[PDB]
Amino acid sequence: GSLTEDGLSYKEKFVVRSYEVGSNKTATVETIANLLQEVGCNHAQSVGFSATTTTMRKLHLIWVTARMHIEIYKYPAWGDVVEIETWCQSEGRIGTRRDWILKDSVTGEVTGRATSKWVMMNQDTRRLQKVSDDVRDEYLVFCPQEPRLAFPEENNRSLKKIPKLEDPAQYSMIGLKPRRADLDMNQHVNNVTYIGWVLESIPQEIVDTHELQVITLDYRRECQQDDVVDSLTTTTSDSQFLHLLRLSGDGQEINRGTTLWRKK
Amino acid sequence: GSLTEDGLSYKEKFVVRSYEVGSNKTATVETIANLLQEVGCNHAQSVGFSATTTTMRKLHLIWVTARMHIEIYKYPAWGDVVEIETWCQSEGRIGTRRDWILKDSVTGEVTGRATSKWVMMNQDTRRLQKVSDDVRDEYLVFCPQEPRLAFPEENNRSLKKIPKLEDPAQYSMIGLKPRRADLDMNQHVNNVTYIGWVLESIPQEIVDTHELQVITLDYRRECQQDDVVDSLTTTTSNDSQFLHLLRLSGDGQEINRGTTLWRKK
Ligand SMILES: Cc1c([C@@H](C)NS(C)(=O)=O)cnn1C
Ligand SMILES: Cc1c([C@@H](C)NS(C)(=O)=O)cnn1C
Repeated sequence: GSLTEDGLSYKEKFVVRSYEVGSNKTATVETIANLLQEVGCNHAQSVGFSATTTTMRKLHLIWVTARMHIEIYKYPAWGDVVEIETWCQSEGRIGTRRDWILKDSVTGEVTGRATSKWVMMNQDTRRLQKVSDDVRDEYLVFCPQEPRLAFPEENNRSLKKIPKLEDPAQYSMIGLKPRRADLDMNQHVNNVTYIGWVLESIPQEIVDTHELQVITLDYRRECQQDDVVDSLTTTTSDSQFLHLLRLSGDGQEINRGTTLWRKK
Repeated sequence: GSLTEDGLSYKEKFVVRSYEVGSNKTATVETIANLLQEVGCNHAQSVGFSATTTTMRKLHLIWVTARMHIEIYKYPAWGDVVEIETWCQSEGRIGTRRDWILKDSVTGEVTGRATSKWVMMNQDTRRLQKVSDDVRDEYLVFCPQEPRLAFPEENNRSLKKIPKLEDPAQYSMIGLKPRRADLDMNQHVNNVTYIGWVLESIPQEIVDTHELQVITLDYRRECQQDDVVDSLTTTTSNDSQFLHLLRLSGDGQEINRGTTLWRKK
């Protein structure tokens, strides 16, 4: 991969692997989400990050995902080459945004798009905060200054408010636990695992007859390595579902989300 | 990736990804196992498969792993390029063997090696069978004829018989269940998930202070999508060795047995 000519975005090509695909021989949404993370990490490395900035390391601050929104038009098949372009933008004092565009390397057409909202947090107390001027200055140099949105449309699915699922849920998958492969290099549960857990409560018949077109996920709290999660789903409708991940015991919310599925 | 000059082996280079590494910023054994399977799949595709032969498709037969043996000297770091060479060999009527050699692309040194034993099975009845001459002639043209072993040593760990762990186990991890990401393109549990489940019963302090050097796994039965597994471990030993057992949480039916060897960091 490499930064583009202006140095304000990053591109990388990936060849879809045999273990990365599902029953239709196309990449799962989790493989797509892993690739978005990888191109994001490669972009941060290319522009000098060790994405904590110098000031963030001094004030013990980290970026945490608040929301992830993905829309897939075509899932790349096993052996296909997908090109992903990524960029970040400052959202004033609120936080930052990272966007992605997925393209078929052979045809050049857009096969998917994603957007994510990140907020600042003290890594020890876990308390959220706004973005200060000193931190905004050291990352503005890597962002386009004029707006560049993967989801430009005025009133699109990426900015919709998600309600809290009420008991009883129509479907559920209980007792979900992360294993070591679900952890990142800092021993935290990878954000992609939560996408997997959300999908676990969708019945197999829907998965077998539909393709996931849109997924919006809100992140409220982290699941620790010794935590146990319940995944809850209710049909709200194409089929649309409302989702909720909560701790098995006290019922503490960890995530909420929505999915939109198209008939094959 | 590509077949080598003689067309009897296959090589592929991989750049280690951010999500593929553990706490030390080096590839986990599961990432290594996934890469071994990807290079194996790319080798089968390059020589005309889609590794079911023409006669195998006619007799409804498939290759199934009986044993996997991996030895790692150095785990590649995040961003490093690892080159993996793979080849297959006929083992007469018993089955076939697939071997791998892992190398650091920059230094050229061997950083790991793996070997695996595969047996023929009827896809529907699940009954094992020997390799017929007709099937053997369809894949011998893709194998070196003279022996080529990743583990040549006359008394090596890859061919050791593994005993069955006796209750009570020293350590355990109960109620393990596969999710959709643990399934392959045919909706079967991926073989690499079993490596993960075996490792789950190793205490975190051993993982934090040791590096996994050798893993040998015997595959006895498949875990179905609605099955629940218990992972059991007992220390058998600067080096720590463990005996492992995966069994169904209910009836206690054996699915895998294995051994691991760990070295102090
Ligand atoms: C605290 C937290 C969040 C924030 C952004 N969600 S919240 C509480 O603001 O709704 C995301 N992950 N974690 C661990
Ligand atoms: C049935 C099976 C085996 C065989 C080789 N083990 S066995 C029958 O010899 O105990 C390996 N994986 N699976 C699913």
